[PDB]
Amino acid sequence: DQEIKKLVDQNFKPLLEKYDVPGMAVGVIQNNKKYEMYYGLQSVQDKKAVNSSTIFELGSVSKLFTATAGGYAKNKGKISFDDTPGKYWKELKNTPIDQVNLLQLATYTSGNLALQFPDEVKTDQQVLTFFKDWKPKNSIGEYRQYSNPSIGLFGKVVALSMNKPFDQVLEKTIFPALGLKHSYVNVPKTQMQNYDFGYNQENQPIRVNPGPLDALAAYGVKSTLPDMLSFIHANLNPQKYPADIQRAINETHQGRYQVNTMYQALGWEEFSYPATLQTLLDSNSEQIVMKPNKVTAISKEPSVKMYHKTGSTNGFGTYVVFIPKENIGLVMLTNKRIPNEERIKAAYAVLNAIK
Repeated sequence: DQEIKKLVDQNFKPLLEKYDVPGMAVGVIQNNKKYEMYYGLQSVQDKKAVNSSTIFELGSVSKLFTATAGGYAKNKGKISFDDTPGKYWKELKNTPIDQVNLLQLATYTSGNLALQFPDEVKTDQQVLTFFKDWKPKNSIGEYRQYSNPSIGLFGKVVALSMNKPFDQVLEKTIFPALGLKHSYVNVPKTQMQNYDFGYNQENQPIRVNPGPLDALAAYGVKSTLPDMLSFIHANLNPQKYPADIQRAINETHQGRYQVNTMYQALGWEEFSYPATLQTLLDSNSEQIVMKPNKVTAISKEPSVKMYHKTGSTNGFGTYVVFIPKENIGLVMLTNKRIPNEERIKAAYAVLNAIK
């Protein structure tokens, strides 16, 4: 009786006091039934409660939507994952980065792209110059190094293949196909009352830096708890959706290579299910997140899988996880970052008790 509420109150609610988080939204979906729990405030100053309309910055969870957009384009034949960027972004033809293919960009294996652009790369024109000046380092395809530039280039190519800027790819094609009505790249004026600053580690209000427009594909999406639960629902139960978006979602579930106990899918990290808590924590280790790691081609993909993704901005935290075989998933959104390990542990405690 009210198992989900009790588990969320036991495992997530104490994190607000522990880390002085102003507001948190936790959603659990089980057997196509969505449970939403909210704690605290969207705005400390205004005393406005965090609610089902509150818009949160997703940080790197934005990459799940870029991945879905790439899967959408690929299954309509608009791109091949074996293509290179210069086929679509013609000012990259005859450059060294035109030896990297789109799957390698989407899965962080170009061999010379770090977590962030250099600090001086602030505009899209500087982004293009950066890619023109790029030269290889490690063997292409061999090393995973988690990278915002890498995804940003993949998203730009996807947008070019769809004859629309990236913000419109998501806002006009992908979000509508998923039935998401309050997810945004650019939050409109009519929604600004629902989109407040997040809070930094000193509880000072802070908003994500726009960065060059190409970085929106890496970390620029904002969404609500009900929309994120709908997105999990689409990942668990795609048959309710348009065929082209079913194929896009399916594309993001296929493992592309292995690193230790993790499989890298498009956007999602993938694990054999059941996964130990330690396996899930290891996916967030400094070694995996910050360093190049040699990849291994998949022999046999696990027959039963689960998927997760963390994301943060300076003022927000996100965690999403789903388990097809159990028909369950969970989303956590906060307007202050908390350690990724706390998100993963709390979600593990909830989902493992509702099996």
